[PDB]
Amino acid sequence: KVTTVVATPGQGPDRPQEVSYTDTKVIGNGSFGVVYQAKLCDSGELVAIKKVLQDKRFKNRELQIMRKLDHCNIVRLRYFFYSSGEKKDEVYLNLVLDYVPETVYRVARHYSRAKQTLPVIYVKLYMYQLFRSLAYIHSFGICHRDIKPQNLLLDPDTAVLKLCDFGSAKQLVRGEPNVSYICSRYYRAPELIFGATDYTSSIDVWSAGCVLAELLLGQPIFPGDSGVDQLVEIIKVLGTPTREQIREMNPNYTEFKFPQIKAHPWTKVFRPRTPPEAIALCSRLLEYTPTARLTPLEACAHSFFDELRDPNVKLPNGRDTPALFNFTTQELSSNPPLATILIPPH
Ligand SMILES: COc1ccncc1NC(=O)c1ccnc(NC(=O)C2CC2)c1
Repeated sequence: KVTTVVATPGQGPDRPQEVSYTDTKVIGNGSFGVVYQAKLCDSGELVAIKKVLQDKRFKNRELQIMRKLDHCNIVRLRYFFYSSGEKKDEVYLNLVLDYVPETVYRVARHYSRAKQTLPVIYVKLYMYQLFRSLAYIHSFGICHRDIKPQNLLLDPDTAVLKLCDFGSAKQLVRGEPNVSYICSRYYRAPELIFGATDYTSSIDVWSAGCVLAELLLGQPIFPGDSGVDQLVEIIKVLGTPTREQIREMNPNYTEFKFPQIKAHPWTKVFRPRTPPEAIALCSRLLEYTPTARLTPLEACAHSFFDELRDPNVKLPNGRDTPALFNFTTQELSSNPPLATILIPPH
């Protein structure tokens, strides 16, 4: 019935408290372990509890990263605690996160199975908030490395998006190599596909670009069950990466045989109804050269999102838009003058 734990609050000083929850249901499995849902007895609030085997030598990287994240577009770590259950003698870490009822993945698939497109206002809202969460985590040097629709939480009532699953997230340090095999099918940046170990946070941006494209197309823009098929799909849109473009990602994948194809016009990729600002944003996200891709903040400032900056804009359900402008010094640090655009007169 009721489970009572002594859990450490995610934020502030390490001062644990007796927390009680009930109504436990499984809502997710994964290589990481299990995600439960539960109801706090104190507030009646719903939480997701992510339970992962804790081993054993060092501190859990995900926990360390989530404890220092505080942002309206990032899933909130309310508590964490340790327990048993399964394995025995092996210890588990439980992350107690504020529950969010939907995902971009589930919402997009509703539209896709109805053979309809998500209305562009939602694309703008969701994409903008995704780029904020990225601008934020990148300001600490943290790369998410698994940006995909299922890791994008939504409250359908308020249209707030929250980035989750920091299971793959890492603090990227120049010159310290990182595993190339992160990030999920369709959303992998071409340098990851080429197995680069010196990649940057701009892989998060490529993935976001793939998410944007998918929301406009109603299906993944770069499908394929292997790297070589994805790469073909990318080359069909972007053209063949030059010897230099290859070099800017390549562990020398120069000299290899790539299908030669000229850059297909980006306007021809989407429905004719698709706003040009949407397409222009895509072509600035999905670039071969990682440094040529927009930074998350610059993307927030893109003209595609101007409607979000209209004082008269409202949600289709009649309510107001979430707080889109409460930028901090931290968030703006990669380009402070962009504040002129990011924060509208109201
Ligand atoms: C599968 O979800 C995850 C995968 C990996 N790590 C963490 C999470 N999940 C989360 O962190 C998480 C946090 C808060 N709410 C949800 N809600 C949902 O999933 C509803 C759509 C059902 C998931």
